[PDB]
Amino acid sequence: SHMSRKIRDLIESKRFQNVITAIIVLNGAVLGLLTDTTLSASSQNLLERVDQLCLTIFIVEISLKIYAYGVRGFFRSGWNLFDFVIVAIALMPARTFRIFRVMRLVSVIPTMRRVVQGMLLALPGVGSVAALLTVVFYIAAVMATNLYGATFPEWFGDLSKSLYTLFQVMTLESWSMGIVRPVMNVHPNAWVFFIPFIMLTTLTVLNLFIGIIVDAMAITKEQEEEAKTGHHQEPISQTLLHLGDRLDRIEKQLAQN
Amino acid sequence: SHMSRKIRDLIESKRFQNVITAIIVLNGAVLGLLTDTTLSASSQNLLERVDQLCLTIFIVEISLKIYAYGVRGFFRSGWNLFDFVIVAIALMPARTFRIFRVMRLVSVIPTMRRVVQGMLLALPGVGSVAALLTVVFYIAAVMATNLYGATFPEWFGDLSKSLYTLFQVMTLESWSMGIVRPVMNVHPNAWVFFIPFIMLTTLTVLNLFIGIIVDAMAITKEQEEEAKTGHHQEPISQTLLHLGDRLDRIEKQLAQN
Amino acid sequence: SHMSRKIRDLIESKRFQNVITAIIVLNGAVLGLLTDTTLSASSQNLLERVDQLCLTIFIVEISLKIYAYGVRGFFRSGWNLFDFVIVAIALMPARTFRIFRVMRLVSVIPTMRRVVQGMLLALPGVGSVAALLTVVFYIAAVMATNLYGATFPEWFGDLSKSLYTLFQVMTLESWSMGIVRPVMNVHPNAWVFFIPFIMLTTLTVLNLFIGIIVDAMAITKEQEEEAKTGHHQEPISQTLLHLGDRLDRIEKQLAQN
Amino acid sequence: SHMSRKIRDLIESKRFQNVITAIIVLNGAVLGLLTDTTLSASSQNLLERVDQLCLTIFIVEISLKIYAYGVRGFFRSGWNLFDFVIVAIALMPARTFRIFRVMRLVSVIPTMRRVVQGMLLALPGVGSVAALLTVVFYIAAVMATNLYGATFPEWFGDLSKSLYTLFQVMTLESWSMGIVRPVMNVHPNAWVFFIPFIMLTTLTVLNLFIGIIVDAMAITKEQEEEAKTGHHQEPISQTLLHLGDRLDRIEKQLAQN
Ligand SMILES: C=C(C)[C@H]1CCC(C)C[C@@H]1c1c(O)cc(CCCCC)cc1O
Ligand SMILES: C=C(C)[C@H]1CCC(C)C[C@@H]1c1c(O)cc(CCCCC)cc1O
Ligand SMILES: C=C(C)[C@H]1CCC(C)C[C@@H]1c1c(O)cc(CCCCC)cc1O
Ligand SMILES: C=C(C)[C@H]1CCC(C)C[C@@H]1c1c(O)cc(CCCCC)cc1O
Ligand code: NA
Ligand code: NA
Ligand code: NA
Repeated sequence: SHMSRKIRDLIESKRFQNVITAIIVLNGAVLGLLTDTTLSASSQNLLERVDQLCLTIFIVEISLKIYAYGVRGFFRSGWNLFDFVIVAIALMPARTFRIFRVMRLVSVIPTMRRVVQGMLLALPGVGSVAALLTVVFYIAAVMATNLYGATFPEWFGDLSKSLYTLFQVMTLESWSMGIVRPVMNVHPNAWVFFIPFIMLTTLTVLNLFIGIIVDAMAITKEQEEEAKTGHHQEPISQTLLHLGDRLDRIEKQLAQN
Repeated sequence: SHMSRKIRDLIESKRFQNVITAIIVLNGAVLGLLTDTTLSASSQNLLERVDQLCLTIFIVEISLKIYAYGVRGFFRSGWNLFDFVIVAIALMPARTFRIFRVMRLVSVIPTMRRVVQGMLLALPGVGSVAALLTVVFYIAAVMATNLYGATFPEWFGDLSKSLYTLFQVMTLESWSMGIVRPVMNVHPNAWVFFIPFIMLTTLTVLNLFIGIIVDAMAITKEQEEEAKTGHHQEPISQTLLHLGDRLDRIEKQLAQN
Repeated sequence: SHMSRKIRDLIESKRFQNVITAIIVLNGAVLGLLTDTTLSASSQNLLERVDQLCLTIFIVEISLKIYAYGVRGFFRSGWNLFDFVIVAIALMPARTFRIFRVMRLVSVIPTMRRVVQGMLLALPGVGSVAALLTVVFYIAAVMATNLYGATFPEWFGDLSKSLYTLFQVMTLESWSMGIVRPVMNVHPNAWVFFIPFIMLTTLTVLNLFIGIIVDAMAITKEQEEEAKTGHHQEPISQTLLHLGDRLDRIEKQLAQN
Repeated sequence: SHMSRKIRDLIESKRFQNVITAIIVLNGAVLGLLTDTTLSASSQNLLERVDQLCLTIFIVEISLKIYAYGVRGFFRSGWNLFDFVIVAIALMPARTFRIFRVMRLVSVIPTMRRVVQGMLLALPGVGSVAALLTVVFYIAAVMATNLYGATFPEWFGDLSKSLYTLFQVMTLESWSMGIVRPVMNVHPNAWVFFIPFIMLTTLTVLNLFIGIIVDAMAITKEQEEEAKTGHHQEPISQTLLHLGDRLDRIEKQLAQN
């Protein structure tokens, strides 16, 4: 099929990506201008028409891809499905957050798409650290609700309220002037609860963050190498393994020969 | 003993771990529901019955382990002793924090158990940094108590009070608007005390945290490798040492042969 | 040209750099003294005369460089152009920030100039992470303006106002006591907006910062090596590549010979 | 001299260090107890007598060292001079901070002494980053004093006041609710000043901190190795250099032989 192959090659061109990137930027600029509550009716109609035009250009773009690659081939990519959901949601009249269309900058620009991929692929490796943090938060929230809920109902009156103020305490935001000094006026030993909670959760959150950053950076760096040269660099352990194999080949020809 | 070996293999199965994991989750969910002060008497009785059931299932689980492995073999593991303490404490009627039973998720799930092990084994390596921080805190607290205790008794009136507000100052929480600008109204040179205290303690705490995270991550990564393949990767220094040994063997067969 | 070569060698001397460094420090000290609103008219005239003298010394210094290196040779350096802009701006009477002349300490001291160079050369490598953060900020600001602008106009009444309070929220500054608890009094589910915003942006900002620091440190370390020894250290991958080439040369002389 | 050699070996024993460590701890405990303003006269006299005893034990300890090693040999160590200054300052009656005697725990315990040594030896390597931060702070303080000093004299009325509130702003402490939103009520564009100041200084401070931590950890790790085994591990570049030398020796015996 020469027509399908001319469309797929048009889609894959740098100028097609640049034109779609320009329409995403324009659509996001009119949605940002539409937040201004002082616009005239004519200005609002005008900007809403550019939003309706921007959306239809994405509809033509997506339909072109579903014909050039096929339904099976298009929906086999997570980024094509993501783009399809964003544009198909707009054809649902009864949602209300059109600005999420600017996320398509991530899916459309490959260098930005590799940053997200690296962050997503790094998440499984830190799953046990995230589960440990989740476990500490849950136990702390139950303890805080039972200990301080009757005396401090706005902050600890229920599990949800305790989870919220423990997240604020973990971020160090007014943890002492705002929360723990007011609580110690009633419960003088409360520092025994909150100070170890802060020590354990700030250490665990920083471990979770560093674990993601280190892995994500190395994954994205490997993905960038593959996109440019077709392959990525081999690990230092594999480089030293191939040297050992070459050393054993030389050793074999020294005892025999 | 075929009975003991059938029980130990039942205990070590993935489905036994999955059922115990489900009971820990259920027990934690009813303890969290029991924080709600608006429940009916019947709902409270109902949830308290699920807690009593969850506890007895853990009693059967632990007793099965003490019979399949033996008293010496069971108590030779730090994680078995930890599980035993958590369940045996519940049989002590006169404590009040049943939610600590959710910590058994760490001991029961091996990937979570290796995160904790890595963090614990990393603590000795940062002991001198933690002692240095402790020494700075103690000296600062004595200085702050003597300098500001009479003028600012709520924050520095005693050693305990000074330790608490120096921990708040180290976390940067309202250190200036809340503490040091009010103190400089009376003691204009107080910034000479508090600014170097913040510089030294935030640097030392970050060193302590990074030291733990780096070591803990590498230890847990080695422990994960041993659990899957039976062995961990050798250090790069040991890889280069074995190459030098192979180089000397080739060198020996070049001068002689 | 012996005169041009004697001037260029005078300019390149350590004592010329030390004298210019002293004049930048003196100029910055008089500009700092000139901030004091309690000075006498004579003291102000005196300090303003030292500023006019300091500026003319820089004019002689720059003119000497433009004659010893030539217009093409001088303006071929980004640091010479930067120095020229700083001193030429002062000859524009109608701007108002003479203290920017102290930035010349960075351009004049080579070790400080290499720290900046390392930070600047690290920026392209983190461009996709910075663009991702920018995209999240923009989407969040539009969402916050539409959701909270009518109820909270001081913080979210317009796009600019929302960008500002989201930057404050990302820095964790009074995010809960100051912004999100007041907003949840009207919109109880606002935590669904702000807590994921904080999680995503603090992770992304830390990734952006670490990415810059790691690259900048390695670039500056390579630039320092080149300035002292004429060359920098080769990467470990290139060291292992040259060993493989030497291994293949030994392998060639083992099968043939 | 058998007497001098028996004293030096007594001084260098683990039990002498343990006894001096116990006296430093005891001295610090009585100085902390002496902060309590509710003690009786007899309790104060009692604790002050233990402080006078603790000091004299350090005087005997230091005098023993000056006789066993000699004046030249003792004062040739930075840690011996540091210990001498701390104890000799106490014999100066006219200062007031005896708690600084607890710093001797760092000088007396070798593992703690190596943490400090690693941090001190790391400082020269980050000197250009610290100078860059200092330069940004100075320029910002002059700009802030001239821009906001007349309208906001408590925070920016003078250079010293501006340096203080810029350090608070850099630590993110109430930077917006406390400082920049009150300043933007008068100067609406002030965010153009403060937001880039925060971006640049938090990045630079984190670079300064990471640079210290990374170097200090590696230096202390090398110093610990030398103290235990007499030598430290060689760098990976030097390990690969010795392999290249062995490769050239094998290459020499392949073409000739
Ligand atoms: C100074 C503070 C508050 C920081 C920096 C130091 C440490 C060790 C950790 C702190 C931290 C938090 O406490 C919370 C969050 C948000 C985490 C959202 C996902 C769970 C990020 C974060 O870096
Ligand atoms: C921005 C802040 C406050 C952070 C991030 C930057 C640095 C350098 C250090 C700061 C910090 C603290 O000051 C205190 C704690 C709790 C330590 C509990 C165990 C001793 C964690 C923490 O990361
Ligand atoms: C405890 C806080 C606030 C810190 C430390 C922990 C994390 C993960 C991130 C936080 C952070 C911010 O949220 C914002 C800025 C300024 C960024 C300006 C350029 C975009 C620096 C910064 O380190
Ligand atoms: C969340 C905050 C405030 C932290 C963590 C994130 C960053 C990037 C930097 C911040 C920071 C400061 O702004 C100031 C200090 C004290 C420095 C004293 C010596 C100059 C330590 C510090 O870690
Ligand atoms: Na903070
Ligand atoms: Na705060
Ligand atoms: Na605050």
